[PDB]
Amino acid sequence: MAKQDVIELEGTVLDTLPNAMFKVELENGHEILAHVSGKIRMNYIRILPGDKVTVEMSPYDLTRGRITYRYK
Repeated sequence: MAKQDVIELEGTVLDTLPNAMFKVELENGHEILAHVSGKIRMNYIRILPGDKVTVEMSPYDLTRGRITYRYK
């Protein structure tokens, strides 16, 4: 949405990182280090390279994010 608090972006994950980290590339082709939300850590709703995921990130960051939604 249009916000000034959190920027909601999507990206496509290419690589799997250890410790709930993921290497995801934004729609713009930018690299971001992502973190899956606690629900994805606890619940087997795993992210696979090639998946498109919704990353929430701060306007002061845009290089690190956190995923709450995986595209289904």
